[PDB]
Amino acid sequence: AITHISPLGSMDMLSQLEVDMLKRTASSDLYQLFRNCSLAVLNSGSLTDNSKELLSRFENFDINVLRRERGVKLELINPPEEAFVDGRIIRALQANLFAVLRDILFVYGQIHNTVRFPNLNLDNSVHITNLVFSILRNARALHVGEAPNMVVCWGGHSINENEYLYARRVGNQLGLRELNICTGCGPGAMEAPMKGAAVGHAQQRYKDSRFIGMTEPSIIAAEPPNPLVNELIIMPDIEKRLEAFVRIAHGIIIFPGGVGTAEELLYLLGILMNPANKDQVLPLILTGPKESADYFRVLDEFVVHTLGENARRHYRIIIDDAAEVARQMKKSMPLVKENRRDTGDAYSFNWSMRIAPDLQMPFEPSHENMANLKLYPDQPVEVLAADLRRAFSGIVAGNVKEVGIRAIEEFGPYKINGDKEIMRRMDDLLQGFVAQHRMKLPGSAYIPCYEICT
Amino acid sequence: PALRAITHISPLGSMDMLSQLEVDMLKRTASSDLYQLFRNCSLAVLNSGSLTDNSKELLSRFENFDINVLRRERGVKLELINPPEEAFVDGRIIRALQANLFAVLRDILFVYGQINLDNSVHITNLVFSILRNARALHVGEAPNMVVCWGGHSINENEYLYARRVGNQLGLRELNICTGCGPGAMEAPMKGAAVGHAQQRYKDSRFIGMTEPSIIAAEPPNPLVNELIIMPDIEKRLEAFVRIAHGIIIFPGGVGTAEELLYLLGILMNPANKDQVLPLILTGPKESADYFRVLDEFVVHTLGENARRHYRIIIDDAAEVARQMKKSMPLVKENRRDTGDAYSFNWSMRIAPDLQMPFEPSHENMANLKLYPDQPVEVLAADLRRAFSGIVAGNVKEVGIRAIEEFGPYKINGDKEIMRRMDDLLQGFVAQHRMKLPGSAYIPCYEIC
Amino acid sequence: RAITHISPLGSMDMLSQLEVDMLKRTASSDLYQLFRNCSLAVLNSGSLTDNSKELLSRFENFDINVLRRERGVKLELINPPEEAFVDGRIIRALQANLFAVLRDILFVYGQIHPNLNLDNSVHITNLVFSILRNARALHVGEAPNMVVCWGGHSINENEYLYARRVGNQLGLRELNICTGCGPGAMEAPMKGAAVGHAQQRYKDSRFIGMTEPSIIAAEPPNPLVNELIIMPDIEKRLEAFVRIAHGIIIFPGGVGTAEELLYLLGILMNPANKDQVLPLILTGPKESADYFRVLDEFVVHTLGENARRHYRIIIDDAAEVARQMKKSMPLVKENRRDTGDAYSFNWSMRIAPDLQMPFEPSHENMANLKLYPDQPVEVLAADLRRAFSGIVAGNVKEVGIRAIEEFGPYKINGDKEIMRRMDDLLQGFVAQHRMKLYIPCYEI
Amino acid sequence: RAITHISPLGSMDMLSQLEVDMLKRTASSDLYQLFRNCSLAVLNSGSLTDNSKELLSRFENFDINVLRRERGVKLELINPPEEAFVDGRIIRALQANLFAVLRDILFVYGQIHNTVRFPNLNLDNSVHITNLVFSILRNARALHVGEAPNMVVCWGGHSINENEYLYARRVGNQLGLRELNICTGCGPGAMEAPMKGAAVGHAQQRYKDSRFIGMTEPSIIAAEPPNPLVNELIIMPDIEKRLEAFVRIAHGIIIFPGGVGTAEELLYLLGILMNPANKDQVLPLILTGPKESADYFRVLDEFVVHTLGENARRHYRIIIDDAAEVARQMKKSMPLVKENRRDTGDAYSFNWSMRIAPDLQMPFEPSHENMANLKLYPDQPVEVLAADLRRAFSGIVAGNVKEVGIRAIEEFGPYKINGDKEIMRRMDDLLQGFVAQHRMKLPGSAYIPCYEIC
Ligand SMILES: Nc1nc2c(ncn2[C@@H]2O[C@H](COP(=O)(O)OP(=O)(O)OP(=O)(O)O)[C@@H](OP(=O)(O)OP(=O)(O)O)[C@H]2O)c(=O)[nH]1
Ligand SMILES: Nc1nc2c(ncn2[C@@H]2O[C@H](COP(=O)(O)OP(=O)(O)OP(=O)(O)O)[C@@H](OP(=O)(O)OP(=O)(O)O)[C@H]2O)c(=O)[nH]1
Ligand SMILES: Nc1nc2c(ncn2[C@@H]2O[C@H](COP(=O)(O)OP(=O)(O)OP(=O)(O)O)[C@@H](OP(=O)(O)OP(=O)(O)O)[C@H]2O)c(=O)[nH]1
Ligand SMILES: O=P(O)(O)OC[C@H]1O[C@H](O)[C@H](O)[C@@H]1O
Ligand SMILES: Nc1nc2[nH]cnc2c(=O)[nH]1
Ligand SMILES: Nc1nc2[nH]cnc2c(=O)[nH]1
Ligand SMILES: Nc1nc2[nH]cnc2c(=O)[nH]1
Repeated sequence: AITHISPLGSMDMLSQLEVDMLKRTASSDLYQLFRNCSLAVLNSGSLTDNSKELLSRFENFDINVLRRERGVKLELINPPEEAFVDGRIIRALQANLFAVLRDILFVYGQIHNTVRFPNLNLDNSVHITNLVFSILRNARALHVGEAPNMVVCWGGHSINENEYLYARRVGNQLGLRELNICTGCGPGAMEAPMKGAAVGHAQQRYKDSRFIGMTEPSIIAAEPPNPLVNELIIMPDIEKRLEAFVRIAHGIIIFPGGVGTAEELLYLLGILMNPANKDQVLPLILTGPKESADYFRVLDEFVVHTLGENARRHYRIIIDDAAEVARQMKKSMPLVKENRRDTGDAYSFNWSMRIAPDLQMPFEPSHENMANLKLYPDQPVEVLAADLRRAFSGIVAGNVKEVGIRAIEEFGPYKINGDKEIMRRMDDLLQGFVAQHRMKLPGSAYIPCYEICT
Repeated sequence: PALRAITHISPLGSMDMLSQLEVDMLKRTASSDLYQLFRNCSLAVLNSGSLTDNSKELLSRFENFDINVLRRERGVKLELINPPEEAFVDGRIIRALQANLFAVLRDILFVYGQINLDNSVHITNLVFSILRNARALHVGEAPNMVVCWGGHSINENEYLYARRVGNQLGLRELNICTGCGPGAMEAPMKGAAVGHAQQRYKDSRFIGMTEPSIIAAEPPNPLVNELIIMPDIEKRLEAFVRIAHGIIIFPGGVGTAEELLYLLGILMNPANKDQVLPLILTGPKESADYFRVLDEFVVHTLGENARRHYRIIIDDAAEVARQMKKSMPLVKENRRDTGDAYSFNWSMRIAPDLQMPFEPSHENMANLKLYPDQPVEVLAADLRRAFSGIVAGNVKEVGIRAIEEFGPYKINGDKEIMRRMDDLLQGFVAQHRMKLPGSAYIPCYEIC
Repeated sequence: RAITHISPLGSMDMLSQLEVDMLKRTASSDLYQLFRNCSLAVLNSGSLTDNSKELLSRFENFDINVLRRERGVKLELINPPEEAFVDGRIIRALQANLFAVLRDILFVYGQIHPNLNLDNSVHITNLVFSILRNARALHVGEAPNMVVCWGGHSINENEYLYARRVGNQLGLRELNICTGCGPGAMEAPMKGAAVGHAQQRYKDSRFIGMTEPSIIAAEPPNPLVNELIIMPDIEKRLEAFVRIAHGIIIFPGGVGTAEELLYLLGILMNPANKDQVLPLILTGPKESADYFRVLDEFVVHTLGENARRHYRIIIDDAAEVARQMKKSMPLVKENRRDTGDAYSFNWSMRIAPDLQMPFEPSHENMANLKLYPDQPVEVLAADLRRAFSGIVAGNVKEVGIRAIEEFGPYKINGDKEIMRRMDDLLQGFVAQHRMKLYIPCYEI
Repeated sequence: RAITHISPLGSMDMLSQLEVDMLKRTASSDLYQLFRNCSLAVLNSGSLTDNSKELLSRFENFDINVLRRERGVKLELINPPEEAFVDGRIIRALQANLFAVLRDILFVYGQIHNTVRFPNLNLDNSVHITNLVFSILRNARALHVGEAPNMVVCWGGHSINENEYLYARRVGNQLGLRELNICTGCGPGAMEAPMKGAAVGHAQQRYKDSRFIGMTEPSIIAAEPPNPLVNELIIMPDIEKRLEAFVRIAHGIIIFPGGVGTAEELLYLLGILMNPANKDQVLPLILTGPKESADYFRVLDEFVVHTLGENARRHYRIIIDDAAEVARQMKKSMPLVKENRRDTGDAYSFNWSMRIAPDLQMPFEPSHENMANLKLYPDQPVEVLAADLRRAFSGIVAGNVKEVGIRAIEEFGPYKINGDKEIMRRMDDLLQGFVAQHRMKLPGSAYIPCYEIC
């Protein structure tokens, strides 16, 4: 079974040298990744328990890039049947298919292994930001003149029915207020709010739904985007994905997501508490069903007792009140618009927010690096927030990730230079997630895997 | 003036360019004795989407609701006093409810305010004029409207199946028209919504076609984006059949049986021997018996020739939709061949028997000629009335009062048809199709 | 001989069988000649001939039938003018006007002649609205921007150019144009406004041509009009003009312009309309100064310096004309917001019944007019205009000339000074060569 | 106020911060005079001044600044012509052309010169030129995806009489009545009349997608304001790329009388249409004018037939004084163009498969040694002789009428052309016939032919 797909929504106006480039990249060591992402996209919304095994059902699927005088076509070999309706590919899959071609072959292929974009220095913090903007602009995701209304939703890939219901309700309440949704693109909390918002949009006869799925190559290669997504963007790596979330967001909503939730909040506080960002407007709301109350309590307790009472100027917790979450998002859009007008910033992309270069770069949780963290109350709060994220991420990896356990077994616990008040707060928070089964440790009791010294 | 929740709504989707004489009429009608009907239909619309069971959720909880027509130089506004709170988002009415509110004003107040309705030519002209008034007949649109009939009370198995058919229909960019109620009248619209989104189809038309005795006690489902209320069931049925390019029938009760008999009554009329109107009866695998029974009852009373006009498809949602889509070019060509319009099937002949409004009085119920010696169309017309009266006696204020004053309808006829019809209804009652869950149904008919 | 079939465009595209039956019978009636002549005139739009009568005279073998096809209507054209077709396809502009004739001549005009009382003032106004609504000419929500332009159908190159400049300046400000739809001043503002729209990337050009069955049956609409509306008589056309306008610009138009100005002043000086916002500007090139001065001198002296509350004269300043119009649009929007009125159709303007009715200058009608400075000012104007139709007809129109020669002078009953101003005006127009013949047909 | 700020319209509205910095930098370079003069020519569009060089001198105190904002760019105009403004606001059409000037003068120059450090040594320069031309058109948003062919290119004199002007306008009206769009060199004269008529015809057909493309180059527009009908201004980097762009976006070409340059124009097209690689291409070419041009075209027709062969008439058609027929032929050709692009899989909006010889993308300096290395012999491949005859014409003419040419002829003598005698005779008969039609005017009164066989 072989079918030729023409472009839709992207990759529809290429030069002959660009197509030449695309064909070369498709024949590179990148093919496997390109093929797995394109397979992921074609399996979107195919109901399945385990998605890793679903893709392992189409091992005879392949994809070639076809050259034509006018540009590019896609050749699908043994594609999933469910992606076709009386022989024609379903339009939504077709557009996501060409977003994968765009972001994996055209962008990622000129970045991975060697940077071929002329004069791009990926070690340069301004270049990075301009790249993230170029990717989003290339994806046609930044509209000229559009008044702000994009709400980014973060939260667990794997969540229970209560949480999925509540998140769906928030999205429905955002939908009834004509707000748009951007998420990480996968299942769980990344899907429920879009599903809700789609119902809301229909009720308000709102015809410009933007459901933005912002992912990255390692993830989309194994996880089909959820079926609500109608604007797929694959950023080159997780640091750039996070910067993209921040810069397109007009508001951020965090649902529960395990330990990662606290890492996300610390990243945001590290940005939002930088004195350079004291005049930015970016509403941040943490919200769950009534059963997540103690989950957000320990989190909020850890933030205040390490970063201070001022931390609460920047985030607000709301338990089981979907309508009030959306109501507050909706009310803040006009303030975000004024804030953008105030600095002459763009409505669709927040240029003026300062994201420190360390927040753009990866962090290796080695014993050396773990050691260099200055976890002391006398540090600038935005630096301490940042270092706290690094340390929390390292302690948890040392418990749950095999590359982290490997480091601990080989070299013993991490040596942490920190105030023991701060480090106690951390053990409370870690203990909290273990007790609440939000953190599931291999084996039994919670392992410190760290020690407070030099 | 007591403390009350108040809002003014401007016209949306209709009633936005009125003359001052027209507005004057609206205000007069709105204060006439039609007010209760107008007020109950407006309340039902404002309860679209809530999950409680109707009647007990309607007038009961909103006794303090009222609605006034407001006059302005430019036109009309609606004033809502104590409307249901969930109809509003931060104080502003949800747009789909708003459009439905003004369809109610258009069809209850404006369409009556201007209303020989005994002449078949005038009935059809009236049905056309209402449809056109509602902006429901698109000039140029190629055929793609599918009418779906089915039970208001169905199980999850049946609901999910009809959703699947709906999705398969929306994946083929077909539009849906239903009776606008819950159950099988909602599930295919839910599915088609998902399919239209998957295809980036931007012209979803979800037509909800009801009538005032029904809408007054059954809110429209939340998918309906084009509410139309015809003046009676007869005109509801004629509208359904004039705008359909294909019809799909899911398992239902008497309302769906009334629609089937009505339809066979038109399709077996020799005057329509050359009409193209694909008709598919479908359900999940668990409904194989339902359709066995229903097909036997049709063949017994109307003859094996009835099967020229429908096809039963059990548990195959993709194949139902594929056949519907495959027929749209045949419908277009048939319209071209007979000089007809694409949006409104003028060629179909609907006999007076099936057009003349039927009052479900005990007198008229006892007088139906349900005997095997009538011509096929005639018998179909009379079975249509028999089911129509059972609907009224179950769900309508006129018929419910008629039952609680004179007892159950007595239906007589050929004992062989009567047995078939008695067992069919015991199936509907057994299968929980007569009424929604909560309290055992009490038959308003007595078959002898 | 040469036969083509035309599908509907912009109207009459969604008809009931009863309606199509009706159209076919009406086309078969003694109406058919008017229906045929208006259709022929539409099809001759934008032709390059000097006489409209000699042009429409060479199409003797042209005819038109109403067909039923696909349950709607098609127009059968027999021997139509070839200039109306491109490679066999009718030009869309002409096509839409053609079905506008069908709409307003056969479907409206044919059918008015149920509970409709054409003598009832409120019915008249609701009819005009209905005809406009039916022509899809009243947009919901649309911010005011429609400027009505009045002026002579026959004007010199200098007046045409000026009116084109006013049109350009109006279009550069994104204002739309409604004229009586013929040539001359009814055409130049539209020509100019289209150029200005283009420079502003303005895409929603509305050029409404509002006419009446006797006019268009002999005068092809100009090629700029893109919304043709045929009102049933001159009185309903005048009301239509007033009710859709957001401002009005009057160009030179001979002595008719005096009737025009009196009509509007009869409406604007009516105390009932004291809070109405309707900018009125009179304007022409430098050569029109004397003409507008004598006009202004007649108005102030018969109706008082108060009449100047309701108009402004601007000589040879196109930008300033359009500038004022543009600046008024928000005041009109606010005025409608405040009375709860429609933006597209001014319901609250009071038009006195007598102004919705015709007037035959019979000596008896002439003599019932009360031309006294004692009359209410709104009434004196309505009668002053009526006395103008008569005196001028009884100087230039044969039926009125023969009436003065075969029945006496019109023998009016008016103040001496009122009448004297009238001769001043007519003598002024006669002396300026604006009105070409002066015999005062009155008596006092 | 004497100073006003303009926001982007129609282009230049979604810029990165690195792009804006590069714009500000280019604007401060020795490009500024060129950028300023083009911006001023644009604001003067539609001025009723005879000499458009005198008109651009009365603005000695005009200047323009590129303004940086967080979100993008604005233009700062200093003493702009007041006619470009309505009640203080720039007329939208001038505003869009103003940012087309910024796009093609500053940004396209800047995108040039941001190349790779390791360029592909196997890439023909001709392939780059063609792909660059495409890139410029794509960047101007000038190539629509999926649009059916309907672009007619019109060439002809910038200075023409009443009678020629009205004819070109009727041709335009007839084109528009058939819903064809117009592209010209955007000056006045025959470059304006066809758009004027086309607009009228568009209004009569309720065609609301008018595309009036003016394709120019920075030397022309710096001196000559664009005509007021143009609604898509494109400025190609030089005259050769402007010629290639004309050929590549055209679906048909109409040539009006234009003095003796018209002969150059026709030889350019013949050099392409008669190339053997283009034998299957579909590109209707029509020469047309009023009755009074029949001799002008009969002269051109005889030179082509007698130097390139009667077969040259397989590629153009002459039509005198039938405007409806011209338009009728083009309209009928449009579906043949569509089918031709569909057959090859070429783009509807850009003709990639047409072969344009590399010599035709390169400029020609009419030096004596260059004039001598032209091989004007009939045993030359026809497409090459067409090209060399074209180089020969520009040189001989420039020698007879252009200052720098007449001066070089006086210093180093007459041009020493090696070529067949009959050919040079046919060339002479053309130049004579033009001067004798007064279609060609040479300093003095005696046409003294400035060449000499060898
Ligand atoms: N900051 C910002 N402005 C944007 C954006 N998109 C459009 N705009 C508009 O660009 C205009 C900027 O205002 P200007 O008057 O030209 O100049 P400034 O106010 O000094 O701002 P600036 O120096 O450029 O940063 C406003 O329109 P108006 O002038 O018509 O006033 P309105 O807002 O009512 O629509 C903005 O609405 C955007 O993405 N970011
Ligand atoms: N007078 C008038 N109003 C019109 C017209 N078309 C729409 N409208 C709108 O009708 C709406 C009335 O809504 P309300 O504000 O709730 O009522 P009121 O303002 O008190 O006036 P009303 O009682 O109806 O006479 C206004 O919209 P918004 O409230 O959202 O205000 P906007 O869009 O301007 O921002 C008007 O703008 C029209 O042709 N004439
Ligand atoms: N050559 C060309 N085609 C274009 C262009 N823009 C859109 N198309 C369409 O892209 C599709 C490609 O052709 P295919 O259907 O895939 O069949 P092929 O003959 O094999 O073309 P190919 O070999 O790939 O070049 C066609 O649409 P459909 O498949 O839907 O058929 P339709 O438009 O008729 O409804 C073309 O009409 C263009 O600029 N140039
Ligand atoms: O009587 P039932 O068949 O159970 O359901 C009633 C509805 O069934 C049909 O679709 C009609 O639309 C009815 O409103
Ligand atoms: N990169 C990233 N993906 C997510 N998915 C859900 N939540 C998040 C988040 O906070 N960051
Ligand atoms: N009814 C009417 N028609 C006109 N046509 C041109 N001018 C006018 C005018 O002033 N009134
Ligand atoms: N580049 C270019 N511009 C023109 N303007 C008019 N004619 C021409 C032509 O033949 N080539």
